[PDB]
Amino acid sequence: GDDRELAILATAENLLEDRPLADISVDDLAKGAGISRPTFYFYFPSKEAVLLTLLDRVVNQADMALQTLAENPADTDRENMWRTGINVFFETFGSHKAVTRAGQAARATSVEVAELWSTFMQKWIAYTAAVIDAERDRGAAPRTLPAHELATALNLMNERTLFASFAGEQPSVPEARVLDTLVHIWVTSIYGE
Amino acid sequence: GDDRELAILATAENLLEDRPLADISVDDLAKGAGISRPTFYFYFPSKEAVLLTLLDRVVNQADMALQTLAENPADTDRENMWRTGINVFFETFGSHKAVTRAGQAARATSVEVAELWSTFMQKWIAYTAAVIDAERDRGAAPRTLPAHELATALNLMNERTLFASFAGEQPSVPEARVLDTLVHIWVTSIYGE
Ligand SMILES: CNCc1ccc(N2CCC(CCC(=O)N3CCCC3)CC2)cc1
Ligand SMILES: CNCc1ccc(N2CCC(CCC(=O)N3CCCC3)CC2)cc1
Repeated sequence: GDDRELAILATAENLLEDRPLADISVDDLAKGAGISRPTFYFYFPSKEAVLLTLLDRVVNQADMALQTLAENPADTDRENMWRTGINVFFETFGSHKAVTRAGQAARATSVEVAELWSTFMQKWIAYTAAVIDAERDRGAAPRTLPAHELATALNLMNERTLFASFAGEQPSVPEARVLDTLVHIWVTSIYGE
Repeated sequence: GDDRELAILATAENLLEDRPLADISVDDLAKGAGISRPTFYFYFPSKEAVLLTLLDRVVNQADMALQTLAENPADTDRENMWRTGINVFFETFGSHKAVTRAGQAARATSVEVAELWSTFMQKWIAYTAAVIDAERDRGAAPRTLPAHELATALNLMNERTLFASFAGEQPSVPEARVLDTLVHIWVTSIYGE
């Protein structure tokens, strides 16, 4: 039962590494999963719904890893605390580049993809703002910008910068320099006066 | 001659305010410009080429305004110098929201749109890095990150943040707060140690 669904998902992820969703057919997905085209339609109504499920898995993987980090006590080294959190996103999405690339392109055409991304960005921005607020409460960070607005711009920067680096876009920060670049901007803007 | 081309462009910009490019037909563009469908094809091969020309005009408008600012002497107030430059982009793209929205969505499907955006982002990032380098040379800014990498991430942040604010995306920084938010992040990351 679930083995066929997982085979369809694993096939779509493998094919997305070599070509976009528009160049992948239902025949290609069914062939790779070792099933017929009508058996595919039992599990998914379209190749677009396969992508949505793949993105949902990657997004929940990053969210669960962040929750594991958030539940444990806070790092006493301010810079390190932010670097470890940004690293969760760099590693999770960076381990699924083809899904990340396809998922971002789908946001323009799919209401479901746009809604899924929006829900998780709101969660991640709210947590970021809560940590900035805690840093301000303990006197470690100055009260400069509204914390939720600052958190919004820094999360949007990471989204655009990490995904440009993974895709090797021109322009982009080299993947081997992107974590240090983002951490510097987060620490200086959060603690800087 | 040029009046018909300008009428097609003005019609496309007006129609993009109410619906996406996919929902606008060549008949709609020809009707608004007061021409026939075959006369339209004399000026443009597709509605996609009309969008490309609109984006080219907005991008050159922002670049020319930045060049006017760059040619004049530098502002003695460090924060203000960066705010005036970011404001060129906020005002130029913010005065053409429908073209900005459509142009960004087209980057995923059009090689020509992606190439045009890439060329101008490289120019704007290189100028940004040159100003950071001048600030470091005069001892006003510390030598922290490689200037070109820092410039890349800050320009990508502005692209994503300004365009999310203009589109009223969830999440986004309110349009009335986006300039102060970006300037704070630019100044703290450029001058901060
Ligand atoms: C106090 N607890 C430790 C702790 C502190 C900070 C965090 N962070 C939350 C995540 C945040 C990064 C978000 C990001 O890079 N993206 C890319 C695409 C969309 C969001 C960076 C800091 C996590 C745990
Ligand atoms: C010393 N001369 C005065 C001077 C100093 C700085 C500037 N800047 C160049 C532009 C830069 C902003 C770029 C930006 O917001 N975007 C949005 C979409 C793509 C690029 C901000 C600072 C301009 C003139």
